[PDB]
Amino acid sequence: MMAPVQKQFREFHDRIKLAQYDENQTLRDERDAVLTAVREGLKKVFADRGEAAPTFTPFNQGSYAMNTGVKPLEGGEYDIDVGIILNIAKDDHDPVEVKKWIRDALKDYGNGAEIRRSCVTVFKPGYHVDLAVYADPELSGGTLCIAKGKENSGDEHRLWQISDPQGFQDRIASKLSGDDAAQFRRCIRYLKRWRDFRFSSDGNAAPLGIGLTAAAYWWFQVSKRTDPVSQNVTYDDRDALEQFVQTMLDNFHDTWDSKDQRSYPRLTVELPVQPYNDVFEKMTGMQMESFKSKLQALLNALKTAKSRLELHDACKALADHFGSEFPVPEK
Ligand SMILES: Nc1ncnc2c1ncn2[C@@H]1O[C@H](COP(=O)(O)OP(=O)(O)OP(=O)(O)O)[C@@H](O)[C@H]1O
Ligand SMILES: Nc1ncnc2c1ncn2[C@@H]1O[C@H](COP(=O)(O)OP(=O)(O)OP(=O)(O)O)[C@@H](O)[C@H]1O
Ligand SMILES: [Mg+2]
Ligand SMILES: [Mg+2]
Repeated sequence: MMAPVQKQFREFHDRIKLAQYDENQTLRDERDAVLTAVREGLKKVFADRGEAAPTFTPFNQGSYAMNTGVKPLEGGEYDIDVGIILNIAKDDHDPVEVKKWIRDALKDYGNGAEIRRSCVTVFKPGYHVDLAVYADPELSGGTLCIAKGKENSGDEHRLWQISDPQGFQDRIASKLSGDDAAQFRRCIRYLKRWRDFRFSSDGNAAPLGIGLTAAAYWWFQVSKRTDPVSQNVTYDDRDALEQFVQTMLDNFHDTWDSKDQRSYPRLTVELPVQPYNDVFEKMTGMQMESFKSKLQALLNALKTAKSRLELHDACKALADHFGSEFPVPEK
């Protein structure tokens, strides 16, 4: 019979997983260090304006909130995502200015902050902290809005955009339960490691993380077998990946670009909560074309790894796409 690869996938998962905030004191302390720095820095920033400093409530975001986090490859960075809800009315402030408050509060913290379009990012050895900045729903008419725009942006691109990070997190947590949900999370992690191994450490692959998470929300399906007599359950991560990758490939659509006078294959993945935006929208057509090609190569490898006699060969085919922490037994 063909060599199975489930034990190797579970070993691979053990190597790449990074514990979520609730189980990771190091991440909680690094998060809280950035949060304490912003409180102190705001004291100083606003004593300088004759105004009382604003208060904020933080909340966990991203993969370390959703338990979909992976360890970076050597040289890569961890990504601590957090939301802060300032006690301010959105109609009374420009979003970029509010993010300036936060950046200035984190001037002399670590490697200094940086105002990015959707967050303030502070850099420290081996990780960065992505602070998404929101206005208070109570003071802003009932809705939760994130500060969009950077110092580069014109008036068209400075806005307070409706956002539902807790509804998104709830949907990821609630789609499945128990060991079904564990396999869902494993497969998200496997594809994040594939991202880090086969796409560059620049931001062209920056939307892959959230994109693959939202893709899995729409399209992942469990693969397990239940013995009709013993009721014993075994999971098949290789097959779950094969079905999911094939479904992603099925949803690419050839999309004409009038500027370039050609089509590019594009995968649109809507966020399942507000603002329902295509989380892959920033990827260029040429990057989409490369993404599709690499997903197809991954799919071909997943199929090859089903049909090898030797476990070494099945695992080698997988490690060509998942990298050198995918275990490959000797022949
Ligand atoms: N393009 C986007 N559209 C909507 N929400 C987004 C988008 N990008 C990020 N987010 C929100 O911000 C959170 C943090 O974004 P990030 O890019 O760090 O993804 P992640 O889920 O943490 O995955 P990774 O492990 O790759 O960091 C996301 O989980 C999501 O809630
Ligand atoms: N709705 C969102 N909520 C929270 N974080 C987000 C959201 N959208 C994007 N991000 C995150 O913020 C970081 C950068 O934001 P963005 O995607 O705007 O890139 P940028 O380089 O700041 O802007 P751009 O690339 O458009 O010039 C990424 O990690 C991304 O995942
Ligand atoms: Mg993240
Ligand atoms: Mg991030």
